[PDB]
Amino acid sequence: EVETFAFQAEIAQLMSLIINTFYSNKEIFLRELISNSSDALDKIRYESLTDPSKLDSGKELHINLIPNKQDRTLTIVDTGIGMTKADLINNLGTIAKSGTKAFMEALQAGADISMIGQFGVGFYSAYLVAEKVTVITKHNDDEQYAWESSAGGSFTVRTDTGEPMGRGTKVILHLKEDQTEYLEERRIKEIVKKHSQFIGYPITLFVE
Ligand SMILES: CCCCn1c(Cc2ccc3c(c2)OCO3)nc2c(N)nc(F)nc21
Repeated sequence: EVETFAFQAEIAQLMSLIINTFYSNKEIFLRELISNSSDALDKIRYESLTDPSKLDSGKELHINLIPNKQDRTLTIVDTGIGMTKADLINNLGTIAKSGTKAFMEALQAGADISMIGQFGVGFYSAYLVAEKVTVITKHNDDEQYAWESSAGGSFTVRTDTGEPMGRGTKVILHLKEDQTEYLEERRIKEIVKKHSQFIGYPITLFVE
């Protein structure tokens, strides 16, 4: 059974802004998702220093980027702390609300979209290149869950009966028809070299 939630109005407004505004530098969506993955891996690495059983769901700390041109998808896979249902439904919405006012306020005054990360809300950049995102995530104290959003001001959560994932988050970007460049290898590599070269954890770019 699928549950359907409305986004806070502010969120739904920022998703509309990112989907409507004309801005060509779409490629920063990647370094936002990787930086998010980086923060998540850093959390589980810290938590584990005082409670070693934390990495029973998996010791390896890495990011994968996985492009599939048959599915039209780019997947940003991490083995970080993951996300609870509470996070999905309630708390990321709660954290983001302040983030969105600030960003929005900075944008007249002439800051830009590439600066979204500075405000705690770069997840939403995905919607620069993805017509839907699906997020698969598993945190230790909790089940694995599938959140999905085509914007539209609603998002779903379900329990995921899919391939169990141990601990972490998969960001499945279902790309817009004209965004397929983000499935080439030479594309993904340049962007990672440019904006993500110093991430303290291995990033393996899969080929097809
Ligand atoms: C806002 C920072 C925390 C949430 N978060 C984010 C940003 C984010 C914000 C809002 C989101 C979302 C993801 O999926 C659904 O809605 N990425 C994460 C990740 N890879 N791993 C963990 F452990 N947490 C993540």
